[PDB]
Formats: sequence, C-alpha cells, structure tokens
Amino acid sequence: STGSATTTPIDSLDDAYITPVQIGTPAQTLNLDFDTGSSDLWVFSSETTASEVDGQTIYTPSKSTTAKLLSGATWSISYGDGSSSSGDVYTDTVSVGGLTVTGQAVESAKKVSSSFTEDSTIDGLLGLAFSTLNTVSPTQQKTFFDNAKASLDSPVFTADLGYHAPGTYNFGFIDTTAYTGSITYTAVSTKQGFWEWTSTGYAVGSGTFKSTSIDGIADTGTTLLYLPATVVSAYWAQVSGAKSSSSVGGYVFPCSATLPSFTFGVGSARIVIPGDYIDFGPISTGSSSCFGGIQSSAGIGINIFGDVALKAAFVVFNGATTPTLGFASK
Ligand SMILES: CNCc1ccc(C(=O)NC)o1
Repeated sequence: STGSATTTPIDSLDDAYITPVQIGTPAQTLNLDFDTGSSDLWVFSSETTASEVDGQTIYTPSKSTTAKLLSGATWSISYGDGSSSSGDVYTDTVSVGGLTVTGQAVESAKKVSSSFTEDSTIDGLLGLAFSTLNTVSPTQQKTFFDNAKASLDSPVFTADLGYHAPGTYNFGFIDTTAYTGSITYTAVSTKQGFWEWTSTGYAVGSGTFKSTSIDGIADTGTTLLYLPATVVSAYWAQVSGAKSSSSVGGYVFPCSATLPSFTFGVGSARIVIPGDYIDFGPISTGSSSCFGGIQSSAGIGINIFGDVALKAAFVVFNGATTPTLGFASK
C-alpha cells in the first residue's frame, strides 16, 4: 500500500504545516501537524476542556462506529517549546492520503496548553519519531508509520515541505519526480528515539565549507534551524546589524537586509537553504526588526534540523530494520 497527502503552511511564515487526516467511521477529517520529533497522535476532541478549544476541529469518538476506549490508558506530553497536552486514548481507523491503519491509538486531549488553544489551525499532532517516545501509559502505543510499515510497498515515508507553498508527505514509496540529482543517505541513531544523524558541516553564503560533525535531529514539528552557537554566530556575522536579543529570545536582523544562504552537509552532498527561507518577518507587527530562522541550540541540549532546513530538501525517512535518512536537492 501507499499514501500521499498534501501538507499546507498554516500562515505566511511557514510556522508549521497541516495535513488532513481521516479519523473514525464515518470519517472525521482533522488537520494535524506531522511531527518527526515526537511519537504521539493526539487530537482536540469532544473531551477537551471547553475553555481550551478556540476554533479547532474536534474528534468526537462517540460519533465513530469504529472507536473503542483503550481502557485505563492515559497520555501526557511536554514539548521543547514549553507546550503540553494530556488525556485518554481510543483506538480507531486512521487514514492519511489513502493509506488506512485500523486500531491506531488516537490520543484524545482532555487538556491542552495555551499555545495549542491559541492556534485555531492545528487540530492535533501526528508523531513520526520512533515509538519508544510514545507517552501512553501503562501500555506504550505505536505511531501511525510503525502500524502501517508492514503493509507499505517500502518501509519509508518522505517529507517534501514547501517554501511559502504546499508540499507533500508520501508513505511507502519514493517519488523520483519530486527531487533533482540523487538522494544521499546517512546513518541514524535511534538511541534518543529521534531521527538523529550527523551533518558533515556547513557554509555561510558563498563562503568556504567548514568540515565539522554536527549531530542533530530531522524534526518537521520544529519551525527553525537550531545549531551550535559557533555556527549560528558565523552565519549572523555576515548580516549587517544582526544581533542576539535576550529580550526577543534569539537573533534578530534588520528587515531591510538581504540574507545569505546557509549550506549543510549530508555526507559528501550539500543542501543549500536560500537566504529568504531564513526570514521569519517582523518581531511584532510593523517592527523593522525581523526574527532569524537560524538560532542557537545552546540550552536545548540537541541540534534541530527543523522546517527551515528540511523544506530546502526532499527528505526520506527510511524505516528499514536499520533506519537511515536520505536528502536530495529539489
Ligand atoms: C517535537 N517536535 C515538535 C515541537 C514541539 C515543540 C518544539 C520545539 O520547541 N522545538 C525547538 O518542537
């Protein structure tokens, strides 16, 4: 089997991407944030505290003839941005882009933190990291990908995120029309439950490539690119008037600037992030200070190849017995 679904930016900055997901019978379609940095499929629901719902589409398990309470199961998750959610669990039929899993754990939110309530565009998350990170207790549950894997033509999914444009998530096949040149594959460690890999280095604009190992995670659920402070300082030093602002919480730059590109290594290959991808717009409406898309990972404890980096590539999440990542230009 295969599936193919379009993923669409939630706003003009590509702050996140939403993908429609069919849950239950008859189908209830929710727009979920596909997150390769977490392993829970959770939704706004008929159980969510009413004051914490503001415009989201909700899953109502009592309206699904295939929904079954997973008796005794709870979940509770805290993300790297300080957001959180928790609740109970149903199993139900979940389809993405024509690919159907029966008996998928659908984690129904009873509580969500303010950032989720305040974002009317995201109806929940679909985790695509390794199932070892799933929070359901006392019986840990599998991701949608892990449950689909055996049925797929090839045990893979791909992320093809757009810059200010829709893109695609494919499951079970590699669309050889969606990228240029060849795919370069690189080793993955699953020891922390992430798609963790080691970049071979970086360049700033037209500068020389610096060969240096950068361990990090391919994370579709993180907006920006978070890298070691040395690398980030070297990038922003090439932008007149850029500075790290403790009050704003990262590097800012004059909105009048033209940003240089950023290149990262994948083995002997190179992925170029155009400068425009690194512009996240005014810090507040009408400000001439703009927020940078490359930020320090210092304090986070891990480097994160988020959407800024991933949207410059066609990315293969290879879930073979030994997982690997693939990157192609496009
Ligand atoms: C786990 N991937 C999605 C997500 C939630 C919060 C964050 C984050 O803070 N990244 C820096 O990422």
